[PDB]
Amino acid sequence: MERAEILGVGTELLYGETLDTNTAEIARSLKPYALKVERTLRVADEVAPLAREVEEAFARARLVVLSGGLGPTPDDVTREAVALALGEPLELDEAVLGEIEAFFRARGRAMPEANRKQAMRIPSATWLKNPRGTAPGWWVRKGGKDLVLLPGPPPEWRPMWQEVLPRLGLPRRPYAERVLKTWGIGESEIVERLGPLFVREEEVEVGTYPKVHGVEVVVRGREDRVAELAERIKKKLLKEVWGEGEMTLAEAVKRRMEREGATLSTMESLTGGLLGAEITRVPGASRFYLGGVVSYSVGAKARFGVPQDLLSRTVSAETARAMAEAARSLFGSTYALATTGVAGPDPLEGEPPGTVYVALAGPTGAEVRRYRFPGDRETVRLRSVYAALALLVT
Amino acid sequence: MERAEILGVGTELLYGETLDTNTAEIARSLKPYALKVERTLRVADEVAPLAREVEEAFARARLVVLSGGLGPTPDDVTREAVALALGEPLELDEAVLGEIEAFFRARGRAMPEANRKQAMRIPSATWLKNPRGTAPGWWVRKGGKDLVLLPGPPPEWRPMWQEVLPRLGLPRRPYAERVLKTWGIGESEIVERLGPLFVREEEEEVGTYPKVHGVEVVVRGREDRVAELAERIKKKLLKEVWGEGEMTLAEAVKRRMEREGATLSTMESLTGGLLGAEITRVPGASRFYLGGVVSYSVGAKARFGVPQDLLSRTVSAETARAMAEAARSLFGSTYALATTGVAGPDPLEGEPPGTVYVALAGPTGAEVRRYRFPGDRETVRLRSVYAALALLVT
Ligand SMILES: Nc1ncnc2c1ncn2[C@@H]1O[C@H](COP(=O)(O)OP(=O)(O)OP(=O)(O)O)[C@@H](O)[C@H]1O
Ligand SMILES: Nc1ncnc2c1ncn2[C@@H]1O[C@H](COP(=O)(O)OP(=O)(O)OP(=O)(O)O)[C@@H](O)[C@H]1O
Ligand SMILES: [Mg+2]
Ligand code: NA
Ligand code: NA
Repeated sequence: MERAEILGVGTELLYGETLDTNTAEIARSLKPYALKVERTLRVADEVAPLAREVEEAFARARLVVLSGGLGPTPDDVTREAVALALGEPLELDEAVLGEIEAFFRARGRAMPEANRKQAMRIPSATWLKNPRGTAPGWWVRKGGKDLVLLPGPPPEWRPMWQEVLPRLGLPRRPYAERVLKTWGIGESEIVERLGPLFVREEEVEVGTYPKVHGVEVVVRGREDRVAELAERIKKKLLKEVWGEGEMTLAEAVKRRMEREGATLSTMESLTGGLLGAEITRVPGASRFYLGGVVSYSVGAKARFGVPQDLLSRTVSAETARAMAEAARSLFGSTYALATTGVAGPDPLEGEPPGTVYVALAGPTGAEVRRYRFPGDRETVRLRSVYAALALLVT
Repeated sequence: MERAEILGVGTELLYGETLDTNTAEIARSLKPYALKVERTLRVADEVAPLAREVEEAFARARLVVLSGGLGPTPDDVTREAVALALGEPLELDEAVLGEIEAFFRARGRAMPEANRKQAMRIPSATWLKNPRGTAPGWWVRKGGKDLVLLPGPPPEWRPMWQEVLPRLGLPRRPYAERVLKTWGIGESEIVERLGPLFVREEEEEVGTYPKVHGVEVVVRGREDRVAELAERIKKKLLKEVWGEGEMTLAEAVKRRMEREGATLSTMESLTGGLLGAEITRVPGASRFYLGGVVSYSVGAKARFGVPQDLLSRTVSAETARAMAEAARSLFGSTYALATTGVAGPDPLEGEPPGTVYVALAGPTGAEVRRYRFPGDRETVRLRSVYAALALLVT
């Protein structure tokens, strides 16, 4: 079985100033392919060391993938290094140069000269287009082998990689992942409900992963086994599974709103906007989402419809219902969501961090759910948002 | 300057099934020492591969630190591999085997037969006591070179490493690092601006790291050189620097509001709440942030005071200004921020994804800034949030 080598370029990665997720993500994406990954490197932004790593990786591998160091600064050296490692000169490509000048002209700026080095390639490199920045990628095919250069930021390289991967002509293996997402049920109760279906072999395995949007049950391994097995697991978890694969809670809400021809608004205290943020993450949200109020002070809550009588008692079911009713009547939406309670670090009104009420107000009346969430400030905020969305999809 | 290599061992670190923070925490602890860390590695639990990597590492390094693979399973193989790499045999240490039997008797159990291997050591190795788990570590001195084996889990290895590290006799140098956080200046421009101050020598180095919150400029190396080059660099870039070190934009905004005794509110369209969300990330936001609105429909935009004549050009500096001044009057706040623009993926009002206006209104007037962000929907939304916060800290 042939080897893939994966190097993430960046001095900041050595020290975790940025945590290297790229090498693991790229390794995860290679699972459907018969290549072995024996190691992954993080390498400093330095030519001679980087060139040596590349020279070695290339000699042993069917595929070498790199990330990072495709920028314009003296710390961007991946191209020089790869050129050194493969013993080819850098040549300026005038057409890509022009694409870079146009990118800057479009912003009413002059292209700084430094950028020229991004238009630079070796004779065996093909370009990988990067519409999301100035740093295009490389794809070198040489002696049966592939070497791909990718930009550091994920928002840049993910699409680039998606595009080039199938074309590499790597040998396939019938590997699958199925991710089933649940809400309102802990890991143990899941393992219990599954019983024997909770298998863990060389062929197929099943895991629980706790996440802020509920516990995921991940089935992986051989395609056919993942298929039969996940089918039975969804079966036995029919009540708690809200979605699969790339389905999110915000997207299940969008599909319910468009089915019903219904609208939504929000009123938020502890979440500070995050619940609006999360509804609007999904493209097409303006088809149903009218807007929201972040009522972060006592003046804001009164102004936008929460009774006076309730302003000194914000950690309460009564408050979360009043906020959801306030937003629904202000905006005129079919449905309205509200989040109130204690994020952390400090307790509030004699209640501890993680004490949260989420409310849904709709045509037939309001509902409130009390939660007691584990985690720090930002984790409690996150789980609150998902619990608010869950009032609509579970 | 001599090399330090750092290897994390475990197949699950390659795939990020477990997140490798060990190699980075080790690299950081090595800072006060005149060693160059050129790379960090993660390696599969496989004896022949790991051996070759230890061998290559040991050949080129003054220090080699391995993490993990010290358990009892057929997949814990670090000892064998070190053994093999250094051409020395594994020996049972009866005393350490005794300590391992005491560990299991303490829990009322017999030691399983697998745990035998945890007492193997090579002749060149002294023992490193693990008083929090079963596997002790090794310190190997040979050829004027050190090689340390450490357990995987951090509560085990951290006290072990902290103990052995000052004994290794590594050469010391006074280290510093300064982290300058800027907004509103591109990476190419930072280079040009800084000119000959963008040093990359052995003693001293200056690096740029793009983030969604702004380009970070990092100086690291010899202490006297770092303070000098950071103060001149900060002088060149004085307008664009909003924070140092751990500072986030939300925190800087917080510092300015408290400093002046001032309040803030927001009005958001394309960001959807993510501005309020980022502001309220920081404990004690309630002391200055009164709240905000998310004006995501045309009706909400009118309800909350975008002028009617602007409803068909929401993508404009005119509308941003008016959103800001409305939010201000609506909450009675000293200042207010607004965002408006095209998130993507679709154009709006004839303008392409990435076209964004942010605005700040205050007691002496308002100001607007326009951007053309190149990335996907989620990146545009996040760059916008930081673009707005930057208006208060320039
Ligand atoms: N391996 C990685 N894992 C996660 N994030 C990364 C990784 N590499 C880089 N990043 C993020 O992306 C930025 C990219 O840095 P780098 O300067 O290497 O990219 P580049 O290839 O030069 O491309 P660009 O000029 O497009 O940023 C880093 O500051 C970091 O925030
Ligand atoms: N590189 C790493 N970075 C951060 N955490 C790690 C790393 N490696 C391991 N861990 C943590 O500790 C565990 C490591 O298990 P591993 O088998 O590597 O340890 P070991 O040295 O064999 O000793 P033990 O038998 O006590 O696990 C992981 O499951 C994870 O919690
Ligand atoms: Mg770069
Ligand atoms: Na920040
Ligand atoms: Na807002």
